[PDB]
Amino acid sequence: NPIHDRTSDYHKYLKVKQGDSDLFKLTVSDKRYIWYNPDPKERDSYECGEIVSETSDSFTFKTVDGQDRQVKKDDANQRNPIKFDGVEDMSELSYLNEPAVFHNLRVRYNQDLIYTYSGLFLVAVNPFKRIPIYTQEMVDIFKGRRRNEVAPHIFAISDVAYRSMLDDRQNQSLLITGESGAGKTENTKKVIQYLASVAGRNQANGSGVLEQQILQANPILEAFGNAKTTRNNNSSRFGKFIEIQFNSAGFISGASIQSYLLEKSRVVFQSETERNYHIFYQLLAGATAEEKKALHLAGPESFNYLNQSGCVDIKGVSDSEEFKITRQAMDIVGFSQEEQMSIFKIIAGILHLGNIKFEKGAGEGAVLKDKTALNAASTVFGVNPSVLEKALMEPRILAGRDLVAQHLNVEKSSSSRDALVKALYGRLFLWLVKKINNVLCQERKAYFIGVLDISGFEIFKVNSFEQLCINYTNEKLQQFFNHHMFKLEQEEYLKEKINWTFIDFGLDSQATIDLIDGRQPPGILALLDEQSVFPNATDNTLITKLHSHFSKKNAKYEEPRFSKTEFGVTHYAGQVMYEIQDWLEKNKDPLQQDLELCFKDSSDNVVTKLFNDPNIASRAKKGANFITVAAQYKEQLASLMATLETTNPHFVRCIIPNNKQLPAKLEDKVVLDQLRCNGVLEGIRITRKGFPNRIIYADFVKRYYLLAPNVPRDAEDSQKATDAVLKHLNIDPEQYRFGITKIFFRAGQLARIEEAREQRLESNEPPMDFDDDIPF
Ligand SMILES: Oc1c(Cl)cc(Cl)cc1-c1[nH]c(Cl)c(Cl)c1Cl
Ligand SMILES: [Mg+2]
Repeated sequence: NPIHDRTSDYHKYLKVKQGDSDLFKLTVSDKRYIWYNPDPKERDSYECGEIVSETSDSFTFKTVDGQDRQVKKDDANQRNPIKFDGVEDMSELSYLNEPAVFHNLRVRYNQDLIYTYSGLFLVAVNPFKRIPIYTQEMVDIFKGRRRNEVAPHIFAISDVAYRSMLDDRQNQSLLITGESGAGKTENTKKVIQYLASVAGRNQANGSGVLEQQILQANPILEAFGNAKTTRNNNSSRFGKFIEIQFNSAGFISGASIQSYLLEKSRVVFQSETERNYHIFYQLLAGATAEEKKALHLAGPESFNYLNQSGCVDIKGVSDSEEFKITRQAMDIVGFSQEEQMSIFKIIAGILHLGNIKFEKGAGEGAVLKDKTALNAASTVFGVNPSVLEKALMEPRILAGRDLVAQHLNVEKSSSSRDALVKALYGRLFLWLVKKINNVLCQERKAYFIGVLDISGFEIFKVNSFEQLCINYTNEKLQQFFNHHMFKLEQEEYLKEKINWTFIDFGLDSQATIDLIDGRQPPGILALLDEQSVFPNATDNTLITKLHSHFSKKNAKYEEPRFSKTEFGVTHYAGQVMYEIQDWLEKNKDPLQQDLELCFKDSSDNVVTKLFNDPNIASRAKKGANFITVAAQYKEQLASLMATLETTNPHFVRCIIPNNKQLPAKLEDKVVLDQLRCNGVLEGIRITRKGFPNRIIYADFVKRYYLLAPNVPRDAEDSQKATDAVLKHLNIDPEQYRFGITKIFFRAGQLARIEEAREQRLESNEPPMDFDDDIPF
């Protein structure tokens, strides 16, 4: 058995190595230690010290330098006996404090053990290197097992969610949190792989094609939705909720993807060191010379949208190679050969639109002297060059019921051109998801397991509207964890009259959430929207109004003294300064009508569908104004959060080791901040101090059959039939508790103590067969 075979890859890559005789001598020692700060200023840098003596209220130890210090037993972060070092579930630690938790993760990390349980949820520290722990062999390991039977792994928590989906007939969800680069996407891929395995149909015609397409749906989304940012080479620039559908029996019947917040502005601009979306680079370097000449494509350096960051390649990634994988993925999912060609003739078109150079004419209006880029764009898009030109520089609008042609200056024509580009890309991205959904969505499933893979918390030198929406979302997800771990848990105990004194874990980011999406009084997004439909509003009137409402009034808001165009929001993961530039236009997300008219007449099927299809080219309208981006998003997110509330949540906390994307470099300061703001320790405390399991009094006749005074499934008094199979083995009485309608178990009695009554190999058929047929 791989599990019990100390030579298996499983025991080599998922278990803690056997300590040697020298480590044993240290393990059996009587000496005690404490975690302390050598430099009181650097509170996250710890060293180990031996406790040499104690008072009734203090400990005295010895600093690595031989120095001696005294601390109060209450302010002491004691070090757990080393037999705990590497423990797979930290809720089992004797001492639960920051240095102790970080240490255990470190010990496991140093051995390439990136997974560790922290009570009910899983913690994943990004290794930044490959570890052979995701093979089909590994999958077949964890298929069918108890979480406490196998080692910590993303597969394990995946199986658990899967078993719970069946045993309870309830929909589940895998919520994977983490700042940018932490490992959310990578783990998301494993959840799907595992589920498409243990639940897929026998790999065959359709029987193994559905789950094959499900897996190929993501490589597509990645080429168009991911890009290199300063924090992650493969950063997801869009959020994703993936539903894995199962039939009544329990088999995969399909899936659907719901995307959120594509960072459209990236197509036309990238900070020094960033890249545009991967797809642009894969095309230029992976297309045939004929395709290259058919789309008038050159090198990345010959396009404004690709030669501004100073970076066109990623260390260890062959864009030419990835292009093959994307195409190959499009084939499998079901994209026609024409569609694909269209898909690249919009991508190629976008690059050309970027090269259009507008210039100041004789007046203030713009003019296009060199039309090489313009004609090339029109060419591949299949639209009239003359019409697009006029639409770009001279769009028509209404003025008091009068059609008057505009003549935009250089700056404005440039923006309109960018506006067109972003609309094309965003719509194209939406189309792909739609196309992909139709292929995977073809069955009325009953249960589903939702996998959430959002853009993680991020901070850059310059943070704009996009970052606010991203961080607001991560703030909601964190509060979703706070809710289901501390609030809902304690309201249960409350109504359950189990005798619990309320605990305040100090984890609540509702103030910050309100400050952003509040309506009454109005939060940032509200004020933003208000300004967006104000005729005379400007980025200046917006920042001023925001300061007016929150400066020195909201505790999570800050009007900086060093700038007049930024405001700081204090998030769970830290304070972020936001630059207000362009927020109004970004919120309104305008696009000249002429531009759309121009493209509605494209000779290309994909292009026309992006401009004629209501569910893609249309915008929900609020009265005389279109719905803003802030409002649309808030709406979308609230919906998602509404869906998760109807599922049984399984949490996975991804942790980034450092900020350099380097392996074997676990920085304590970087890791502890995350452990604190994620509420990892409070989540462990709530489990050790509480009662997770809670069966109803009625259905309490489940695994409890005659293991006491004879009492089968039946009893006519429930409160009574309950303390009945328990007292036999005289289980500790304050190791559980009785509630108004349920029975709670501390630190999991069902597993800790109940190991004889259940999980036995005796008590079913051996306690009753001694005199089977032979009695005289
Ligand atoms: O990107 C857009 C711009 Cl600029 C304007 C309008 Cl009126 C609609 C969109 C739009 N609609 C839909 Cl539906 C998607 Cl998806 C996108 Cl993107
Ligand atoms: Mg990601």
